[PDB]
Amino acid sequence: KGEELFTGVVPILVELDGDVNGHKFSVRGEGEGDATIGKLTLKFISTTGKLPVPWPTLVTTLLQCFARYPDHMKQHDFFKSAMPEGYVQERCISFKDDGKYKTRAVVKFEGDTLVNRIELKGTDFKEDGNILGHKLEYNFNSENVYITADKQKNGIKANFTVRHNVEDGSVQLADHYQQNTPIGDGPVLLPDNHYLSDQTVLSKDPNEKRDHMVLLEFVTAAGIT
Repeated sequence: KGEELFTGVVPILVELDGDVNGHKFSVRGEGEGDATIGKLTLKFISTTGKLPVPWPTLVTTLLQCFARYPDHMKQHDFFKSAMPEGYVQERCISFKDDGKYKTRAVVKFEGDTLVNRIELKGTDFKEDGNILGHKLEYNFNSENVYITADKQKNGIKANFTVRHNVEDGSVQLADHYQQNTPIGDGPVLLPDNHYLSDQTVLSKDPNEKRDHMVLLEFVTAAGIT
């Protein structure tokens, strides 16, 4: 029945308030989600000017409820089962040989709009590292998000590592530890182990004067037969 909220195109609003090593920034995003084909289209604007961190490092933070779950694993879709009341999504993102992001997001409906409101705190970053030094290429390498149930705590956990291309040819690892917990009290679907296959593409809007990121995502659940 949370499923029923995603049978069509859903408008999306994203708000991120960030602080990395004391550098404050704000991001606003809007777009739409179409879970029938696992498709997300989003455009994000910096409302505080040039970001202190590379746009690619924020992609995972900025709506896995829009993943396409094949009919045969629809009883494993925690994200939609927590709707409309929503879920809290928390991560620690550990950048190898560098600092960490800690994020807490509330994802829930407000009327017909799905709203993702995020707080991000970054600490322990090197002033001349790949992140604060803006050494990461504007691109993305997609792979699988591995999901497991956390029954004790009535939610899920996810783990994955993002490989960020560095301008000098090296790779900057970002170790993601993720937890999701429902906001409502009613029962939710808790999954068997599976994964989300991601396809992520970053672009620019040639008509946009503000610092910004255009994001296109295709997400499909897999791994259960």
